[PDB]
Amino acid sequence: MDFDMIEEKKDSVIVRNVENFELKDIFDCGQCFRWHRQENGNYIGIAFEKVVEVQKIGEDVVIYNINEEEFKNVWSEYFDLYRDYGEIKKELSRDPLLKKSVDFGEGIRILRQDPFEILLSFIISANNRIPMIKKCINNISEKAGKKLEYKGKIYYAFPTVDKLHEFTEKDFEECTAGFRAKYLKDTVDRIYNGELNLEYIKSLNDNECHEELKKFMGVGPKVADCIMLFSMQKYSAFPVDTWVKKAMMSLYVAPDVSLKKIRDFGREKFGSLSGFAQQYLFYYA
Repeated sequence: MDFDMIEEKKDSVIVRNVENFELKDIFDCGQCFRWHRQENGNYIGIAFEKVVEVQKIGEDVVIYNINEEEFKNVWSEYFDLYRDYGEIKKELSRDPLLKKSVDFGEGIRILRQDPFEILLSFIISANNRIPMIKKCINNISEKAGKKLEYKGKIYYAFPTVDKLHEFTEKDFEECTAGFRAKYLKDTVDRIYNGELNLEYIKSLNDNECHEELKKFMGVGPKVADCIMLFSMQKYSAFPVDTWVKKAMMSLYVAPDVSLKKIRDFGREKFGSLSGFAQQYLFYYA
């Protein structure tokens, strides 16, 4: 475990003496969309139908708005606190640039996010900008998500598939999904109707999991890798887009090939820890 113990306070939990845990590294490495740094330095986010605020003080991490039970059942897992990242970084250090990368983004951790929210969020992310992704997620949540209140302000949890199933393609378009509206509608309907089972897909091995995920409309290799890495703990994932291809041709002398071949190249290159390798590497780049 990458922490020593926790102490429950009035309206928060303090995780004492955490290791390999830095807020900016975790929340700003591109793996999540509903978190953002506040003027005071704390991060605030919405996950598992809850508004949470996180602050690091010295060697400790304060998680506001949760108690000990919630930390044990939800948040300790969310932050992947039982995984030894010192060991992950040691293994990746067998590559000179990764070593340089893990030293820079030493506090990176891969969050264990909700499969459903991640599925929709990354379909929305395809060839999109972060501000637009957040906007779409926010619009969808405000329209059908559970209303939450924190410190006097209103927030909206991500909607259940039950609520989203009532959305028409046009509704998604109006929430600003653009050409992705059709992908979202189709995908929400398959989840609702049980045509594809996320829990079942998550129980498959990395490669088989990846293939099932690609059956979703709006989900290609890239999006499938993000989904299984960030919500299914399939660590051999290696999300590849145009930028990644350029980075790999430049840094690892990868040939000018298809993104599919760049993915194979990278996974062969970094092995079973490809998911971690690329998060560190591209955070440093």
